[PDB]
Amino acid sequence: HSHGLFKKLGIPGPTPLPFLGNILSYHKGFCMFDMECHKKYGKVWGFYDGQQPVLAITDPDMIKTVLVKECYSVFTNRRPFGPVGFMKSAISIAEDEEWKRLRSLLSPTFTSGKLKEMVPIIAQYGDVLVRNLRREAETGKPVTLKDVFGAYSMDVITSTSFGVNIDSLNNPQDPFVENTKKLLRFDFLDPFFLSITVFPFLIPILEVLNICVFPREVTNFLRKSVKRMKESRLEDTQFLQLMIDSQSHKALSDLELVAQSIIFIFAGYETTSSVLSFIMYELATHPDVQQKLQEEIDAVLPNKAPPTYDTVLQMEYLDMVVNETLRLFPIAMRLERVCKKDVEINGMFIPKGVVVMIPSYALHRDPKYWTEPEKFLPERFSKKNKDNIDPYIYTPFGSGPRNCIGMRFALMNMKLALIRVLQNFSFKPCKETQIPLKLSLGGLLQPEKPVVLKVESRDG
Ligand code: HEM
Ligand SMILES: COc1ccc([C@]2(c3ccc(F)c(-c4cccnc4)c3)N=C(N)N3CC(F)(F)CN=C32)cc1C
Repeated sequence: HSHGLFKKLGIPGPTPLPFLGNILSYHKGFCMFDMECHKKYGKVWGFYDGQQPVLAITDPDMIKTVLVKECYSVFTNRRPFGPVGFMKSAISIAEDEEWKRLRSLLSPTFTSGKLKEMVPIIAQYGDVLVRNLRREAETGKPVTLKDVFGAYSMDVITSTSFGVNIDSLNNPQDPFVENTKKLLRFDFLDPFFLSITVFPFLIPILEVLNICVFPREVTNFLRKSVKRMKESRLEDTQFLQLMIDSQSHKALSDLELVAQSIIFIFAGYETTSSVLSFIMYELATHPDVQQKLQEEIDAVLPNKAPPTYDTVLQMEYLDMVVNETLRLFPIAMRLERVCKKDVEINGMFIPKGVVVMIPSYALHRDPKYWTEPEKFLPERFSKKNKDNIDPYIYTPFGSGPRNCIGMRFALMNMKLALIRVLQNFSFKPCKETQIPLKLSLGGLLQPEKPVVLKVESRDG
């Protein structure tokens, strides 16, 4: 019942209730709680996720020490959630030297050179995305962005990792499509996870009953799906193909190889489509930003020319529109690290087992670093204004050795989708569009109502 930790230390924060802690304050969500705590407590504050003491830091020097400097020795592991089970072998969940092994062995997969070879693969789905969005625009009916971008994101992740050319939108009942679509992003403010946070003693009980956080139906499917394509489909000798090539400390396990595949699908599907939905909302509400972006795409690629690896990186304003969307809408919301030993960083003392939190959303909207944070201004990320942006304040893909391994991959496929979509179409606010768009009160950064926009074809 550790509740007098921040009182003894002299760190401010909200008054905790027995057993529950400060979970009642989450009725507004993770984002609204951090924004309110940052304004009344200041630079450093502490709260309780049931019985778990969580310390939040906002100083850039402290963030650098937690994420970059004292990473390998002190802040190596993330917060342990519900009954993970077999999936404990996944890069994002794995802790200590186990993670070090999986990081080094999976680092050459996300190289700049290997990303060039992945470019023509996701390019064929860019045409498919345009082909599918054409029929939805020809009708004149309102277009649901998450379904269109989701279907695109679904066939992009499956294609990069062994065959599966399957048109996800036109084939919604394919064994691969339907099962991978069931992989729902974990909401940590739902009744299940709230019970796990308040009662951590339930985790060993659920682990012995084989009750897993990840759905049993999909995990059993993907394990046998990966097993058959590795052998039965391609037995003849000449992300999955890159992993088979890798199969100091190697020894890649077949069970671990399955866990890594589920993670790339999980991180790929839900996140890419959610960011792509947020960006198109901002481009429709600001037609001047959309026109300027469409003028830049045509300047680099004349007469609807297909994009390439070197072409994507050349576009300045495209990067500015992506960066400003991720600024206003960081899908991660928070950056957490567990303190393993009693140490002190930049004067501030950190005990043991205390979850060190970095409130990305709150820091991304801090008036001390951003001029008019509520407003969407891509001009912040221009060659002249980019110097003013602190790399430890703006963290959409994190920082240090435990940062996003697929940040270059996610950016590449999102921009490639944006290029094709804006080359052939113009986006305008529909009759039932929420202006201003209000975020969900749950544990997921997504809109309250799905983003619906009227899509007009660029001269059919
Ligand atoms: C819009 C797209 C994405 C965003 C905004 C995003 C964001 C993040 C963030 C904020 C983290 C946490 C880093 C930290 O704790 O400091 C993270 C971790 C990670 N992301 Fe992404 N990510 C995205 C897409 C992806 C994709 C497509 C992949 C896979 C190809 C991926 C794989 C990972 C992995 C494996 C980690 C954990 C790294 C580790 O513990 O070593 N992410 N991502
Ligand atoms: C596939 O299912 C998941 C696996 C790991 C994590 C995540 C997580 C958190 C935040 C994130 F931002 C991402 C993420 C999302 C998209 C791409 N890459 C990483 C994953 N990874 C870890 N270690 N934890 C422990 C936690 F902090 F208690 C809660 N959330 C996470 C989240 C989910 C949904």
